[PDB]
Amino acid sequence: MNVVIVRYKSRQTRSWFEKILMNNIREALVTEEVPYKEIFSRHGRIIVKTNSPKEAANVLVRVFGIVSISPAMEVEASLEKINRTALLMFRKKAKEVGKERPKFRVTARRITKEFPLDSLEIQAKVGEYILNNENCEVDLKNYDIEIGIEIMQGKAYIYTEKIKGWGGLPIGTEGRMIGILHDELSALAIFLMMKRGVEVIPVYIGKDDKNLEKVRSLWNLLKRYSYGSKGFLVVAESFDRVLKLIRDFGVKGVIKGLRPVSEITEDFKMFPVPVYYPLIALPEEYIKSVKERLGL
Amino acid sequence: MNVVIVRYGEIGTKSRQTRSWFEKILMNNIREALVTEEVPYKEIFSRHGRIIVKTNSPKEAANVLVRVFGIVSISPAMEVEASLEKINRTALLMFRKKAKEVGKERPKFRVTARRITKEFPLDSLEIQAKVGEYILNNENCEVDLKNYDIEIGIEIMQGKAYIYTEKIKGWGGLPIGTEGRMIGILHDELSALAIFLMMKRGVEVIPVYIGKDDKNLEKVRSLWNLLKRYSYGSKGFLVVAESFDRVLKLIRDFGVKGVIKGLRPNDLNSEVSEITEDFKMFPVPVYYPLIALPEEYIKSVKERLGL
Repeated sequence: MNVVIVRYKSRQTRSWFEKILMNNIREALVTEEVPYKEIFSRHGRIIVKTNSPKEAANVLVRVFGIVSISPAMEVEASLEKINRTALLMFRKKAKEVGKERPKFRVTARRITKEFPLDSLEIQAKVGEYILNNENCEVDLKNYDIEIGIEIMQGKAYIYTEKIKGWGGLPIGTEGRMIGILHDELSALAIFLMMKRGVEVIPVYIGKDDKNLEKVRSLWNLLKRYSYGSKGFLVVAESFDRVLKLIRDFGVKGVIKGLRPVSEITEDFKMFPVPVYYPLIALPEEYIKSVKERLGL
Repeated sequence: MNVVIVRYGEIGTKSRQTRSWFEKILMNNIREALVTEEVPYKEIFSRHGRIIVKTNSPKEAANVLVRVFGIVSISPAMEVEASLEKINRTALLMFRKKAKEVGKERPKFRVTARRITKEFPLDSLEIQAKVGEYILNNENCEVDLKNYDIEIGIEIMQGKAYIYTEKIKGWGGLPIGTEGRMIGILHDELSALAIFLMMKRGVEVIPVYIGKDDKNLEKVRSLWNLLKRYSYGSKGFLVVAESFDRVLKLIRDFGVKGVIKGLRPNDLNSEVSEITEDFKMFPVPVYYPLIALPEEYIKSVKERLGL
């Protein structure tokens, strides 16, 4: 394989959404030591050219704004090369499935329409080619292998995996806020807001540093979902430092881990910007599903 | 005198901030202004809709504060215990000082009183009548509510009376910082005026020069030096960006919510391509004060600035 296909309402225009998302993808790969040659957005998708597609994919699953990810092989769009590459990918996957006669299907999509054959014809010819070289059978309902094919600007992208991303919005597309971090709950609140496209500056309040080591541990976990932001924990010894942080970095909101009025009234007055409580405002079922996927 | 009365807030005006934050931000800018100009002062506080600056250099403080946005009017004043006796004698003392400056045998005057808090026994009109009678009995003068050479102002708040004869008009607008932060592309007099107009609307502006260390930069630094005298509350440092990538970096790093340009209708084509292009090159909204704000208003600003 040589690339990773990245598939993705926002207050950002389409072009800025893509530029910010590509920025975050770039920062994630650099931070996690995954090599890549290029990153570009064309015809609604982002292509990351890299010789470490599997490693890249694993990382990109944590980048908000991404719906699905597909490690893949990019080849010249010719029936000959598409057939050979599709068979090569099928055999690698078949080896992993471990069945003598795996069920499969082919799914092709012409992003751009210059290729002379339509999706149906591509799927039929590729299926016939595979059927002539491996013991297997076509099954459109239940299959062990799915050969996906996307053709765009004279290139064919062939894959067998469609990894689900976290969805949400790209970090930085919905502004910048500070997140008051002190426990697992406040940490979850920060995660839920980053998924909403908010760049968060985590802050630990207080001179007393007994709970600081524990907090740094929490941030180290959250950091893996913060690509695009500086991701530096700010320790504020007193409140004047928090207000200064808000002013100096153009913060537009404050996130707290309050869970389900008095504190809310007091919060409203002590902060010069709106305070958000994700654990209270968002649907319980949604939060539940997020916790479940995070294994909490 | 021993204080400066700072008045703010005006009907029909909208501030995204609550009154409390509006006042804290304004006091912050007032402190920055006085400290920058090295004007001594003892205290600065906000009470009952007014900001009081306790200082033995009231005239000097007042002249600096004229350049602080969000201020409607400024009055150097004498603070005294709120007793009719003290109010009368201080009012006469200040009236005489002003009358000497006016230089007329029989100046026209009026008294304007306000009970900010309501503990004083006499209402505003009673105070005006009594103080006016005191002055009329001790000086050759005449009451005239429409045209007057002298106005004796009296504000009573929490047992203290603030007496003044001067009421300096501020620039109005909103305190710098109450309406967010934006970068202002500075390159000429027009863009400088554009920035001035936005700061007046309470926007903290980071001036940015897109270019190299040339002669136009020297010209820009001098433009910024003039604008700086109206930017108390912001960092107020000119940023030189060698390329557009540095501008985007600045926007991201400082959490800028908008970009200000000095574009005029006279610089656009029927397709306003520069506007549509601007919309695409910047990740945040771009504002054009010289196009969006009324013509007569802009002229008034230029007139007051002597441009």
